[PDB]
Amino acid sequence: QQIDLNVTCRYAGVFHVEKNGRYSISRTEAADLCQAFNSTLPTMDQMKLALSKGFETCRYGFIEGNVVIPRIHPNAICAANHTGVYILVTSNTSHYDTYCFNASAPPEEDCTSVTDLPNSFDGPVTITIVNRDGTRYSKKGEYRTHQEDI
Repeated sequence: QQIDLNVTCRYAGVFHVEKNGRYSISRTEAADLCQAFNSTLPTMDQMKLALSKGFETCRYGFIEGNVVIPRIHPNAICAANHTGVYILVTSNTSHYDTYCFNASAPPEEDCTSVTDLPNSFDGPVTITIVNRDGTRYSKKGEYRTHQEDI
């Protein structure tokens, strides 16, 4: 088994994780994935502070309670040109990326590489963390606690 996790810089501890290059994370997998990073699903307040420090993506992802895209610059193909924390209102479907919040991260922008998944558990999957600069870390383990996600 192989899982790739592409991660962004952290902004006030908040970062984005995309699994396997496609929208593929359920709400329960999202929480378990953040836990593997010693992190939690961000609150809206945490995500607003991250936005204010420079965080934006062009991908839907879970926070606690909603699915969002943080936007700084208006772009027609990202969140229908909105700025701010854009909240997904209407969708048929259930699988997105996720955001995670690590309280121990630096207070502003941190673009250093992520080099561990400190709270993954014993398991058979090769999990690879891929940073935007291409640097990679891999370990054998598991993070999904719900059978329905596996």
